[PDB]
Amino acid sequence: KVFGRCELAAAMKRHGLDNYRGYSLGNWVCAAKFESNFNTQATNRNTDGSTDYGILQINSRWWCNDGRTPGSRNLCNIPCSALLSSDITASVNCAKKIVSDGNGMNAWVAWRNRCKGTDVQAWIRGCRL
Ligand SMILES: [Cl-]
Ligand SMILES: [Cl-]
Ligand SMILES: [Cl-]
Repeated sequence: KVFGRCELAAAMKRHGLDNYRGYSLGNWVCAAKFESNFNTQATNRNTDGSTDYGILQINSRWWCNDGRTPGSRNLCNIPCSALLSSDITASVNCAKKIVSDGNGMNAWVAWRNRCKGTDVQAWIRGCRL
């Protein structure tokens, strides 16, 4: 599924991401945009051999099990394939564990480089939330 800008803002708001650990909704929509371009089916292989899955590109090294990331952890206790679904529940719930692990949204390389220090509120502007 490819989400529209506001459709995803509402999906994430409904799932309790708005101001989760102090990260406003704008931050989450911005990260989703530059990580996946709002496509739940996005996959990217890292150089180490792990793969990033879905709308927030959760890494198979730490967070999910894809059966081919050797010696890796599964800290969200989920099949990586559960993060490609048009239902963003697994991605959101696992995202909540990632952002709580001490480094906040600095976990997301695209957020840190393209969303941090910008007017993220613009990513929800004109949405009925
Ligand atoms: Cl915001
Ligand atoms: Cl990366
Ligand atoms: Cl980046």
